[PDB]
Amino acid sequence: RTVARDITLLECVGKGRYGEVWRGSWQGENVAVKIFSSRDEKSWFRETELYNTVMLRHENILGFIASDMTSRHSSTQLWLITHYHEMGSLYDYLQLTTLDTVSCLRIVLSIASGLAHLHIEIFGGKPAIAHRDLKSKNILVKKNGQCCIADLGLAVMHRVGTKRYMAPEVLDETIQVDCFDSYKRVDIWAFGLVLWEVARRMVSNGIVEDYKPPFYDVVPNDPSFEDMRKVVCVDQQRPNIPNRWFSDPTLTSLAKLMKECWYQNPSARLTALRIKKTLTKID
Ligand SMILES: COc1cc(-c2cncc(-c3ccc(C4CCN(C)CC4)cc3)c2C)cc(OC)c1OC
Ligand SMILES: COc1cc(-c2cncc(-c3ccc(C4CCN(C)CC4)cc3)c2C)cc(OC)c1OC
Ligand SMILES: COc1cc(-c2cncc(-c3ccc(C4CCN(C)CC4)cc3)c2C)cc(OC)c1OC
Repeated sequence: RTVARDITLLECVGKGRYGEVWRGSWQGENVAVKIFSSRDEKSWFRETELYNTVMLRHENILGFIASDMTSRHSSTQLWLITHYHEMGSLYDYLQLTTLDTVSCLRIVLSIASGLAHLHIEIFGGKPAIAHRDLKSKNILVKKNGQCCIADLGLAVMHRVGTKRYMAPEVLDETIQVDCFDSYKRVDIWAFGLVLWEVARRMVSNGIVEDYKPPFYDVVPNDPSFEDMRKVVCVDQQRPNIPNRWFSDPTLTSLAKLMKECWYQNPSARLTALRIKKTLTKID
């Protein structure tokens, strides 16, 4: 048997503190290759350990292809190979485009579907999984208008999360770290912020909000842990719901849903399954 392992790295589509993502080519087909910095080796090990435990396969989860470790003269090279989504991240997409009602709902219900799949334990199956870094940059847009969730480098099975998206109990260090349900409730908080980011870009009555990240109006770029703690925990601020949403039945329902992801009390927040059911009854 010939085992063709050569991947041609064609163009860099992402670079950050902790590595690069490349569009690559295997056997005439696009793949995405994440090349890890030595600084973020544990994200490669955690995602690899998870996929070695359960081969996740879901339309709303970025599709796994391979984990590769290659010996170099003085270092180890770590690659994660996945499906390639040419339309890029939701974060990217929402700057380039406004949404109609159908596309808005298809995006958010697809994200909820992916997240409920991660969260649910299946017997016979998969362990329950919490993501721990859900945000619009870790969601990819597919050609069919659904999204998929990426980056299980911080996932837990039953590095810290992006500070802008941290739930109040992470910022005030009251999270029950010995309780798996705590980590689901942190993802639900983050989901509510993503829902807000998407809903802003849905047109109603000729009106749309510009793309902004959550808390854009109350914290700096690269907010500190303390910046976020004072907004979210001490002052208990939440993202603004513009008046124009209350003229639109879809955005009225989505505002109620995002409120039920943002309760200070983590156990009051909706579950991913309840969010899907609610979204299927909207419109
Ligand atoms: C090692 O490394 C890489 C390998 C590959 C790759 C290339 N051709 C063929 C294969 C293949 C798959 C499966 C079998 C099975 C057949 C059924 N039998 C009962 C057991 C064995 C054999 C061969 C693979 C896995 C691609 C890669 O990159 C995309 C690799 O690098 C990450
Ligand atoms: C890693 O990823 C890719 C891999 C391959 C690929 C290459 N050679 C062989 C295979 C294979 C053949 C046969 C079995 C057997 C296993 C048990 N039983 C006997 C029935 C089925 C398994 C595996 C595959 C899956 C192709 C891909 O794309 C077309 C891959 O995606 C990039
Ligand atoms: C978040 O996390 C991961 C994401 C990916 C991933 C998968 N498909 C497509 C992409 C992508 C492509 C293209 C753009 C832009 C830039 C170029 N311009 C043309 C506009 C579009 C953005 C993004 C990525 C970044 C893979 C990963 O691992 C292999 C990730 O990590 C787990």
